[PDB]
Amino acid sequence: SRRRVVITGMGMLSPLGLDVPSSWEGILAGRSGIAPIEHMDLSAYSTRFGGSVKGFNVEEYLSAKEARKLDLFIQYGLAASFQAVRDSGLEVTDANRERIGVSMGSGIGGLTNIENNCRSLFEQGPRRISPFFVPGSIINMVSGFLSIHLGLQGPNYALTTAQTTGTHSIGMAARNIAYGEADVMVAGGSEMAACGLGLGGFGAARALSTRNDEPTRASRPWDRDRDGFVLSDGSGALVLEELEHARARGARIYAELVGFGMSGDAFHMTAPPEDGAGAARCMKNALRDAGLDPRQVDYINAHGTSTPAGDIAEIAAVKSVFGEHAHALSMSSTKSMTGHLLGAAGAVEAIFSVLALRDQVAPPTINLDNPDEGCDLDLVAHEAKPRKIDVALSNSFGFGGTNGTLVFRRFA
Amino acid sequence: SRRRVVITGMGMLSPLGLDVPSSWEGILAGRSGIAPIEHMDLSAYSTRFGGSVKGFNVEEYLSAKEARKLDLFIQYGLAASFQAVRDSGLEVTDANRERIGVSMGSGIGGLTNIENNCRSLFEQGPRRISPFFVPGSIINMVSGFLSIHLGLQGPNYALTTAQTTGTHSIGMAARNIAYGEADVMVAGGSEMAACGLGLGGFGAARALSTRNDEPTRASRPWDRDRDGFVLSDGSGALVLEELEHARARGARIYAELVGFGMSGDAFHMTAPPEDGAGAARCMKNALRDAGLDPRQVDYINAHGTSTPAGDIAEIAAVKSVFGEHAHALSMSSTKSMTGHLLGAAGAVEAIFSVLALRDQVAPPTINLDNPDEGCDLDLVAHEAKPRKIDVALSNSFGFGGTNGTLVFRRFA
Ligand SMILES: CCc1csc(-c2cnc[nH]2)n1
Ligand SMILES: CCc1csc(-c2cnc[nH]2)n1
Repeated sequence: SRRRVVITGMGMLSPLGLDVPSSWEGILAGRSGIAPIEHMDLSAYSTRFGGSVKGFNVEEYLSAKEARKLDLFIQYGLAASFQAVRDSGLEVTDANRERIGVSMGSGIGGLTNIENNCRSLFEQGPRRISPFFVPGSIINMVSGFLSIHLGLQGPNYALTTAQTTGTHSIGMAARNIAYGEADVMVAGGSEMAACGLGLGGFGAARALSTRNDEPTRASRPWDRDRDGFVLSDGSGALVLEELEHARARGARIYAELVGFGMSGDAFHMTAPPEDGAGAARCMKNALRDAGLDPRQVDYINAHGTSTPAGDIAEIAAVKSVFGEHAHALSMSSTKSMTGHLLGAAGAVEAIFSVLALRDQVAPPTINLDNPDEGCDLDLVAHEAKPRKIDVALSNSFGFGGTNGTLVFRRFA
Repeated sequence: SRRRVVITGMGMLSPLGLDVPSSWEGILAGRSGIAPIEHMDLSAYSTRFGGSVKGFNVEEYLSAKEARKLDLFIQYGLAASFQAVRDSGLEVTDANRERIGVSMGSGIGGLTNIENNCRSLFEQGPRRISPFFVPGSIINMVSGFLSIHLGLQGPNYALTTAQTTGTHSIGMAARNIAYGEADVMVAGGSEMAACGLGLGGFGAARALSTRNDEPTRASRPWDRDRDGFVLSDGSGALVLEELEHARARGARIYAELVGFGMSGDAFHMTAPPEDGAGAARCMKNALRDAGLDPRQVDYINAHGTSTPAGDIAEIAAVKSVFGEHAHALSMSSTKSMTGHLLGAAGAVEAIFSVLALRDQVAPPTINLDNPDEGCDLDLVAHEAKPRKIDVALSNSFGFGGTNGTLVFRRFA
């Protein structure tokens, strides 16, 4: 029968920090992680900035010899996973290793490595493709390499659901534990799509902000002057654990994961429906899963991508789900500061939602100077808002009309 | 408790055929689908052959315009999915659309598209990258496009577990139905990695057979002269359905899906452990899940990739799990004919396992001329074997030590 699931460990690389506390400090201070990209020449690109991980040292985690075989998205996913496992205090043993698994996903995976090997193939020939090209690039190898390093013999998989990946990964991992397929899961996502194909491909779709002369103001969810998402890099990982397992070992519990929803829009390959119907169906599924009155929801970490259609669809969905209570909760987009970590967005935002519960504060939506028509909820404009939060919801939406919602609450 | 899950629809593209019955006819005749790769200069490559899908007409499924937006692996996944939904007879309605979902995966995703957009980026710059590059290349777009086309509003996601993808996709879709999150799921996988990057990437790891002179003899699982796997393309999709739902509409039921196992080896990034410990745990997990004794297993569709370490690991795992029953079951590798469809392998091999139950026949392992040291099981060498089959297993083992096992049972 269905078991309860708690969060005992969290790990992160973001444009605001090389771990959770440093990232969260930036979040509560309203700091932007967005800046012109230094790692490549983007003069021919319509977008030349994004949220880079600054000063990442893979030799805090892995030997340089191993690191050279792995795409940055794998290095970032392992860094966050190692932080989360360490933060949990969990000891992996012969007695429990079969009951500990991993589900770390990515939206695009090892695009930098595929681009670099494509350059080798086209300029030199196939004999110059790396022997490590496949295992160092494919999405499942965060889960794979983490399992090999820590000896995790539980369910081992990866999701890829575009901008919903981190949320789906965490929800499905919670279901694994709920249904008894595992007692512990490391789950989240990682992304590093800031290569020519990434910036060029999102640019060709005209999906990205082109505010090159003011990158920190580019990401402006629900602002009338928003012009698309800001592409960002990093990773979030959480240690999910069955409640009685966590209690038995005296784990520190950050919060309980009480609800998960999925729904497909079935609307459009890339565009959300303007009325937010799929996001509303997804939140309702999650609230019913959590056994909640919708009025219990205090804080929503929105998807909040800073796209014209996406941001207004989310307002419509929250009004439709929460009715008059939509005016009482606080909703913010931390993408205002981090940008959009794509497959990692739902993982870092789940962490921010848990910390909103720990610290009783709604992170701000920075840059919300002039809320757009109908964007008249409490969007926590400009500055963090201390408030009562018993229940927090984290939403993600993605290409293919794929929706996820996670519901977290305080654990006493 | 848990609901029962049955297979009511199947669909396929393979190197043997453009649907299930044509593919299955090839399988039972011992036909190879392996041939030198056409319309592609492989002069500089150490492998020049593989399993291509021959004569695929995407305009039976999509307009030319919608097809131009999608990588071949998405086209292939959609073709198998549309076939499987047609084969099931299911009528999607306003009353059931929120209960029908999709989980179609891929191991490597849109390499062909990435390669062609790389060509444009390197030659001409980013402004030649296609606007549909990102949504037309990402792995979750088979689930995305299928849900949009058919109006499916249930759980919408995509697995990517390398060579285990199709097995995990089907198993986790079965869990969605068993635990009441959906009544119907379309599940499986698709792959088209026959680009420079795929043949070059696997070639750089020396993982592929280089038997260019005799492509049809290259895939020879458990044969002492095997020299690695054969890269193949295509897709498999199954309609999974809750039993009472299938019975209420008078569905034709092929078989019941009674068990699903997952395990991680935690051993090596590409190589399985010689003793098959991971595969043994995963099969035992799947049999425990099904409430079946190893003695009840009649037929195993092996992973059987034709790699030195993989094939011998599977013999060891089967001897370990089945003890005095290990010789009584029949175990075959259909990859002897199809080659290795990577993330689609588990999907087309779940279908072949279901048809083994329908037709009471074990498909052959062709090319098994000289079984290797210790390969003395009933590997169905050379010719199909009519026999009693009540319980059939399908195994997949992939990069990162990721394992999956499905258990199917006759339904009457
Ligand atoms: C942690 C496992 C690992 C990292 S890089 C690697 C490897 C490289 N060549 C064989 N194996 N294994
Ligand atoms: C406790 C969180 C944390 C910060 S840095 C870190 C780590 C784990 N392994 C190397 N570094 N864990």
